[PDB]
Order: sequence, then structure tokens, then C-alpha cells
Amino acid sequence: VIKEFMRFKVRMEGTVNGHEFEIEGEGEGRPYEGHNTVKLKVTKGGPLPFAWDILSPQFSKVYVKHPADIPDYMKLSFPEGFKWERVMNFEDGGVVTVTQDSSLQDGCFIYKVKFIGVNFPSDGPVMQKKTMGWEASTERLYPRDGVLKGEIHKALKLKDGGHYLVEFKSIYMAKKPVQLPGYYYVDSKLDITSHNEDYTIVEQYERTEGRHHLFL
Amino acid sequence: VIKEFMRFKVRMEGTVNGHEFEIEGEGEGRPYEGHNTVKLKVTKGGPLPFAWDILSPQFSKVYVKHPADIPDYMKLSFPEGFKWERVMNFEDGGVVTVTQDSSLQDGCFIYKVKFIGVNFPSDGPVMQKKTMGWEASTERLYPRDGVLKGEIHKALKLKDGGHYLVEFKSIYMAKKPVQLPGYYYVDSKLDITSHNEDYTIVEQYERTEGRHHLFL
Amino acid sequence: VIKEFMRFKVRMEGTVNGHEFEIEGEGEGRPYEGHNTVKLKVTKGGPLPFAWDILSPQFSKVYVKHPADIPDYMKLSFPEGFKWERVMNFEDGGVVTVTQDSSLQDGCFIYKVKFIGVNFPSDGPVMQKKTMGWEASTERLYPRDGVLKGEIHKALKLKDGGHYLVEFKSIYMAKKPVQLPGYYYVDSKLDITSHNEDYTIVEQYERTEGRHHLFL
Amino acid sequence: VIKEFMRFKVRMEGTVNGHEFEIEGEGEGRPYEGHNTVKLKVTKGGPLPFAWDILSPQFSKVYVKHPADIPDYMKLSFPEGFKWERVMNFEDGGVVTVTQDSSLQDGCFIYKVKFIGVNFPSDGPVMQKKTMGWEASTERLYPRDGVLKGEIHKALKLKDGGHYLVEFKSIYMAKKPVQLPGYYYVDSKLDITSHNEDYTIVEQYERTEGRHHLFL
Repeated sequence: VIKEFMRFKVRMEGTVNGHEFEIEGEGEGRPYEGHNTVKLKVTKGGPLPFAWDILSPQFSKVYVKHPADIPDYMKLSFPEGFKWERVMNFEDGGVVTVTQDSSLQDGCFIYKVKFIGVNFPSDGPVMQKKTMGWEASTERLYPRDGVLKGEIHKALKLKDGGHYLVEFKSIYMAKKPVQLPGYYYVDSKLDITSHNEDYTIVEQYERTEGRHHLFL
Repeated sequence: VIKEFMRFKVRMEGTVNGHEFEIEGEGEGRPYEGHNTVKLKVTKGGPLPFAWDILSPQFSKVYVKHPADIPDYMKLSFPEGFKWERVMNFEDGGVVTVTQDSSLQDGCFIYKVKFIGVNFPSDGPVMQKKTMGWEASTERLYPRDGVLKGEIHKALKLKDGGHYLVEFKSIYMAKKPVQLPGYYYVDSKLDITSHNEDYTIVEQYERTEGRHHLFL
Repeated sequence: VIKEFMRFKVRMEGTVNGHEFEIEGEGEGRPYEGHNTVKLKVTKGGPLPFAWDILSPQFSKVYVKHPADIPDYMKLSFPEGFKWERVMNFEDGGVVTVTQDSSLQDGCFIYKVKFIGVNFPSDGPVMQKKTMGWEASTERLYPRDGVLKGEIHKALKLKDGGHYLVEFKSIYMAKKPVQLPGYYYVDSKLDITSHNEDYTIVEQYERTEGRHHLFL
Repeated sequence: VIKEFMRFKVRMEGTVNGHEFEIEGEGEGRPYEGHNTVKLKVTKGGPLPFAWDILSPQFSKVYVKHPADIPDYMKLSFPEGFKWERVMNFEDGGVVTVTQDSSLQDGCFIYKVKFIGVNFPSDGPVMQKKTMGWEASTERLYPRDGVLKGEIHKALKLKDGGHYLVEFKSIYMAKKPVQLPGYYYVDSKLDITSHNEDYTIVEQYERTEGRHHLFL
């Protein structure tokens, strides 16, 4: 089911400080290689009155390349697929909850995302759009409650210098029982490859890979 | 616009640990008296596989009775009305984000709610339904970022003894500039007055009042 | 043991962002009335390079006046007395942990405090001394783990307007088993009554009382 | 000042849920190689009624091996040295604040540590000693407030399976202005190499190295 080259389609319904929007996208990648790209477009509520960056990481777990000896949980879940949940805790008080459903369709992945962002200060980096993409990150994963959980200490680069910090807490839930891995790490690097002027059309590229701690 | 006896209608679209649902309700109360009731019904995704209690507080700020000398922010916002946002931080890791829109229609209030609950342990009190209503609470309010903010240290009563703690962080945003109050408190008491067997039809009653700290 | 008028002595060893200090004090009050005062003096590391306010609440649980029907936990612990622990979570990242021992001596209470404050931004309100006392507060108490626990959403008044928020989490531990109360509240009001120029000599007055939620 | 082989001495005064203790130790290592060992002994309040593991990471930043192009902040601070501060946030509510002073003496490093642990559930893994060492970790570092800050998502291995999670937040402060680095990572692996029966005498070995994100 999981071919060496695959594509997906995504749809997102979001709310950021009372502001509604919807996004639609299409992406594709190399599941076994840990590469993926997606092209999104704001189909409703655009142009966004906030930093696109907070939405970026919400657009593909099946493409994480894993070592032989680390169970490939998300993949294994195929083809019934899995669900994903997330909490984003911003240093200035901003809180985001995300819920996503991942399926297989006609050979194509289908991502459905729900997103709620609240408590972002009107003058902060998200509402004032002062962010300039994320630094590359390392997620710490572990099995818990019969599912796969992971946390990341991420940071957005600030247009005028410095960083705006965000802690990610995520939950990966196979739709059918599948083998869980142990304590591991996932290195990621997401880049906004291009976008129109008002961020109503954006393209991203993500490089992501699973592994053990270097000192092991 | 704000008559001494009013009614409202509510609709909620929610997600709890991957589980979708929709609720519809109708309530009514005495805005100046700080009393309100609502009757809800699960119109989609029922019966809920989780504690109804976590949804309860999401079903009416305009009914808070305020003292003469404390600006009545939510009321004042009428009739354009206001928006409300919330974060619920559960002691076991559960996180909920809520976004709500409040309007005036034909003399009737209209509440629209979006809700995302994630990271609730499968064996915890929410997913296992071991809760038995909330204790009465005291919210600490203050003006910030040109809006009204409030926090509460709440607790759900556990069927078998003890409490499950939840911290509420809320943001109230007038749709038009209106007078903000200073540092104050709001005492609340929400009761599930009745419900069918599978919590698909529920009725609540809430008593809520604004005030200054007792020692002032 | 707990006379209607009593006095205590206190000593504190603290650290705030790498800065050591010691304080010594003497206070006295009316345990049954919920009033107490203390006079402190910086005996080491003064004058403090930070806001005195963060130290204030660390200087007397036995003086909380309680209603007849609410067990008087701290008092009951007498005369073996009890221990108290606390976490202070500041909105800008500042974190404080406090550990205190309370005893009875020759008819006089004896408070011993250890205090560690870290992660306070160099330009924030604590390190820049922009605070102007606390607003009056309401602590939410409950029995847990065989002890008494309480949380408060507190706020320091800012010299130039606005508030700096702090969440208190405290643990009260009787040195001998004594009767615990249920879910209750404690209203407090602490005032810096006077102080020398460089805050090396300060006097505070605290009014504190236990009670049930108003709507009960 | 920083020879290729150096040794240090450490002393710690701590408090864990009302329990006092003091530790003294001696260690030594290869600063440029990122290796260090220390041998500790409980000199006061032993045997500890809690998991030794929570104390372990508190016993040597100067030994982190850094790449050529990543400023060696802690080292550079020599010989005036630096201070370090930390917050440890345990998933079950446990909170620890630590403050440490690092100096150079007669060619030997001198570490002074203050430690306050509070809110650990009586039946949790720390108070019941169910931990079995830490997994290896990755700290995310960045310059902020003119100092070096870092966060880690760490985990203690549980004797009977599973993990107990802890988030570390640390602050590194050069005693004299020195060059700060940018956004980087530090991989660590701390092992309890041996200990007596009642953890009153323990030896640890730590391997730690600085680097850039793999995908850079």
C-alpha cells in the first residue's frame, strides 16, 4: 500500500483568535526516503491575519524515514491509517490544539485537520506576523497509553532577530493495533519554499528522519 | 437589547481524542439575575465516549450578574456581541481549546462553539467517565491586551471519591470597543439538572455572579 | 498551645537569579482572628536586586481564621506543627520553589524557609523592580495525597499600570495525622505596611480567612 | 586555565518534600573530550528517602565537547566561571528549582549547588524509588536575555516498565561577558556507574557533546 512515491491531499478547517479559515492542499513525497512537499491554498478566510508558520507543521507522518530496527508505526498502520493529535504551547501564552485524520484512498493519502489557536497576544509575533520559519527540530518519542507520543522544543525565527519558543506535544494513534517502537528521536526540517505575497498560496518542503540517540 | 428575560440557542462542533460530535441546544435565563439553563442534545457522534462534564462549561457570559460599579463588559458588547476563547489544562495532560461566537438575533442570543480536546489518557477520568460534575468555582478576571481575561482553578468530582483538577484560562472579546473592568471575580455553580441514560440529552443550570474580592 | 494572641519568628535563606540573601523577622497576630504582621530585615545579601514582593507571601498559615465547620488543619497540627511547600509560576517564565518548616517554641511559632527563584528575565518586573504589591487573592484548597493542597491565581500590580501574573501551587503537611478538610477557599490580603528605602527593612500586614464558596 | 584533564569538587545542599540533605563529591574529566565522572557521598540526611536519579543531572557544563565553530560559552567564561539555574517539571506535578555556582580553584573546578524539590506525590516514582536511570537526551540551546538557555524533554526509566517524564529548563550565565552561540544542540548520556545499597555513595559517568542539528 505504501508505495516508494506517493501523494496526498489535505484539507484544514482552522480558527486563530476568532478568525476562521480553510485550507486545501496537495502534496507528494518519498515515504521511505523522508521527504515530502505540499502546496496549499487558502480557500476561505484569507489572507490570514496571522503567521503562516504556526500552520506549517500541521500539513505527514507516513513520510518519516525510519531505520530497520525501529518499528515504522505510522506506515504499519496502513492501510487503515491513523489519527494524530497535538498541543502547541507558545511562550507568550498562545495555545493550539490540533486533531487530524489520516487515510489511504485510491493509492493516495488523505489528511483531514481541525485546528484551534487561542490566547495569542495582539501584539505578539503570530498576530503581527513577525516570524520567519522554524529552526530544524528533534522530537523525543516514546510509547505510552498504547500509542506513540512525542514532544519537541521548537522555535520560530523572528524577523528582527531572536526566537519565539513553542513546545509541541503530539499523540499518534494507529487505527488498528500495530507494533509500537521504544524511546527514539525524529529530526525534522521544514522550509517554506515559496509563497505568494499575502500567504494565500504556499509551498513547503519537509525533510524528516527517525533514529536512536547518537550516544547509543 | 438585553431584556430581563432572554433565551439563546447553541450549537457545538467538537472533537475529543479523535471523536467527532455535534450538539444543539436552547437555553434561556435572567441576565440581570445571573441564572441560566440550557437543554442540549447530541445530534451527531452520540452517545459520547467521554465525560459530558468537560463540555458543560462551554454552554453564556451575558447572564453574569454584575454589581453596579463593575463594568458589564459582555452585556455592553451588545448588541454586536462578543467572542470568547478558552484553554482547559487538565492535570493528567488533557488539553482543550475552545472558540466561541456570541450574537443577538431576533431578540435571541446565538452561541457558536468550536471544541478540540486532545491527550486524554485512555484510562483517565474523562475517557472512562468517572466524573460527577464540577465543584462551584471562582474566576479571577482582569483587563489585558484590550480585552477581558480570566483564570479559574476548577475541579471535577470523581465518582469514587476525590477530585480531577483543571485550570481554565479564558479570553472575552467585545465585538466593539466597550468599557473594560478592573481586577474582579466571578463565582459560578453549574449543575447537570438531568440527563438521559447515555448523556444524549442533557439539561444544565448555572448560577453566576460578578463581584470584588471579599476583603476589599 | 495556640493562644488567641501569638507571635513568631522567621528566618529565610534565598537565592534569586544567582543572588544569595538571608532574612530574619519577627511577627505576631491573632490566630483565631486571621491577622498577622511581621517585620523583616535583610541580614545578608541586601539590598536585594529584585522585587521584595516575590518574598512577601513566604513570611503564616496558623493565623488563618477558619469557620467552625471547616477543619483547622494547620492549627490542629499543633503543637508538633507542619511543613509547607510551594511552587510560584510566573507568566514570563520565572519559577520559584519554596520549602518551609513551622514549629512551636516556648509558646512562640518558629518558621524556617528555603527559597530558590530562577529564570527571571533581566528586564522583567522582578529584576527591574517594577512591582507594587499584590492584589488580594482567593486560594482553592482540597485534600490530596493525605495532605492539604491549594492553588491561587495571583497578580502583582505594576508600577506603571497593569499586572504581572503568578500562579501559586502550595502543599500543607501536618507533622502528625490530623483531620483534613474538604474543598474550600481562603481569601488573603497582604500589604507592605512600610519599608525603608532600599527594602532592607520591611513590615507587612496580612489579613486571611477560610470559607466555603459563596454559592454554597 | 582549562587543561585537557581536569577535576572538580562539588557540594550540594538539597530539600525534597521536606527532607534535607547534603552531598559532597569529587569528579574529574576531559573538557575537550566531553567526558566526566564524579563520586558522591551523602554527608547529611542519608539514606535519601527518594530516587537518586533526580539529583544526578545536577552534578558539569565545562566538560561539554564543542565543535570548532560553535562558541564554547561555559569554557570561555573561564576562569571567572559561571552560574547555572534550572527548573525540572515532572509530569505528575513534581517541581524542582536548582541554582549552581561554578568556579576555578587552584586548577580545580568548584561547583556549589542549591536544590529544592517539591510536590512529589507520596506514591509517585520519586518518593517510592521506582526509577532506573535516565534515557540519553538532546538539549535545545539558544541565546536569550544575554545568556545561554536550553530545554530538554527527558525521561526516567521505570523499574517496572515505562517512563516517567521530566522537562528541563536551564539557564547558563557567564560570570564575565563572553561570546554566545546560536541555536544548537547538546546530546547527553548520564549513567549511574555504581552505588552502594542505600544510595549513600554513588558514582556517575557522563558523556556530553555539542553540535548542530543533523539536517543542517
